[PDB]
Amino acid sequence: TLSPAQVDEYRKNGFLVQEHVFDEEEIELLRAEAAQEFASGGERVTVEQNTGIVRGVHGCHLYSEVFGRLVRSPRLLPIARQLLRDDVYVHQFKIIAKRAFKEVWEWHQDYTFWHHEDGMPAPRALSAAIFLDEVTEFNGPLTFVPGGHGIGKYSLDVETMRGLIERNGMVAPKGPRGSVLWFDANIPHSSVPNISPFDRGLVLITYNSVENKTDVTRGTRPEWLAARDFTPLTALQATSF
Amino acid sequence: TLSPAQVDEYRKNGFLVQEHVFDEEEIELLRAEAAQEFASGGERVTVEQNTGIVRGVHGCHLYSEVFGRLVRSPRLLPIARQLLRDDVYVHQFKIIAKRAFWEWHQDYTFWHHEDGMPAPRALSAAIFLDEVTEFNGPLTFVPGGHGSGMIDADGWANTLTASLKYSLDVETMRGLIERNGMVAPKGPRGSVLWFDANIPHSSVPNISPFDRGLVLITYNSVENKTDVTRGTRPEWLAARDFTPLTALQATSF
Ligand SMILES: O=C(O)CCC(=O)C(=O)O
Ligand SMILES: O=C(O)CCC(=O)C(=O)O
Ligand code: PRO
Ligand code: PRO
Ligand SMILES: [Fe+3]
Ligand SMILES: [Fe+3]
Repeated sequence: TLSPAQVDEYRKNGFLVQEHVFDEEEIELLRAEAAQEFASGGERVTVEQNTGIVRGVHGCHLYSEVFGRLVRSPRLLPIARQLLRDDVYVHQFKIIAKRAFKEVWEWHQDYTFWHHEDGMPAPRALSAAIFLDEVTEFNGPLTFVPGGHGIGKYSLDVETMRGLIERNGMVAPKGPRGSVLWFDANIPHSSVPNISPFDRGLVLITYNSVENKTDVTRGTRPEWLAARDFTPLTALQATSF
Repeated sequence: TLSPAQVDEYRKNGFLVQEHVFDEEEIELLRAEAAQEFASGGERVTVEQNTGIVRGVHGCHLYSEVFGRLVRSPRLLPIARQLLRDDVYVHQFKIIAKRAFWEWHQDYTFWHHEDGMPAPRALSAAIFLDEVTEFNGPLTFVPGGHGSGMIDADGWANTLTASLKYSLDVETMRGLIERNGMVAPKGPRGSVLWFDANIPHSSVPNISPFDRGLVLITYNSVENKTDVTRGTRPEWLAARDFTPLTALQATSF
């Protein structure tokens, strides 16, 4: 679990980075497994329009043994329970390929899209972005308005951003391969394009509160984008095998 | 004049920043004159291909007295001469609007094919009308990538596409960057970024909600004058008058 000093950097800033949570052997396992999901997700892999290039794949924690364990990991599941003062469930899971010379980019709040088109009641959620590769200034890093979480499609306009940014600034947190970037479901952020010539990968996991579940009433999206099964997640039945 | 350390740095990396060359009042005059040039520039204002968004205005030094003086500034002209080892003239002038919310290229490549520049004995001076940060689309360079070795010598729709023109492929850049890195020089308002005609570079979009301005002056060596028989563009993009630039006399007016 996070120190109280880490919990309060997260409460203050709206995001937090822990470095080298995962080692190179575990990351490489995640990279190989992401390649299998790319090669055999069907409708679950997103492709570009006028190009044949793969940008992402979703839902893998429900079709892959490895990713099912990943989301129940002691380096993830506890921190998400702690931070959300609850038991939690995965709202969505994806693997993003930030391709060299990049996609859709506008400043947003995640909560907004979930609230309307899936049915989240409150911003009682977060995301853990696992860095499969080093995040630098030049490979399109997630970029935040720190403190920002406190709202002729769901993108924040320049007039509101103008004000939000004059007060708070902007940060593009960096980090080595194997870092985790935890960020609030109501922090405003944007993806810069990758002007480096090197592809970059991410695993993005959204933990939602159980008390805070979806209302199936409103939902439009298939299970691999928005989750139907709200069973609390627990650590793997504990074993010497 | 640049110190000997600054010249060597320019020659090694292909670029150099000088901070606070122009004071605040100076920048405001340039800003206000730039806004005039955008409102009156007519066919000299350039617009994005699909969207009609205003990107720049060209050749303003031939039409505005402030800008005609600017290219002769004792803050610029002597450095241009120093670095090029010659009399110089203005090959092109633009004002760029990097709007709130691209391709790796070498400037010289375009100038050689379209304007008849016989060699990369030219440079540009980028005057920061606003702070350059990591978030407002700084010009980004491969240090040392302008060296004569660095890249081995050489489609219709591509050439008609502004953002694609004479752009380096990802395979060329992959090699360049592994070995050399990328660097995005930052600076305060009023800084000047000098960069080589042959240095590979790119500009990320501006994701800040603030517009950002830049005055870009390309100086060329007189001995490296453009071959006018190979020129295809109007004077306000590629100059054909090669009068050596001379210092402003210091006077009471
Ligand atoms: O795929 C991307 O580039 C951005 C992912 C993201 O920002 C999100 O959904 O939270
Ligand atoms: O800042 C820009 O829009 C690109 C400028 C540039 O690449 C140049 O003219 O040398
Ligand atoms: O699909 C999702 O859940 C994310 C939320 C913001 C936009 N797309
Ligand atoms: O128009 C020009 O002269 C510059 C040269 C490279 C791209 N645009
Ligand atoms: Fe997002
Ligand atoms: Fe250029």
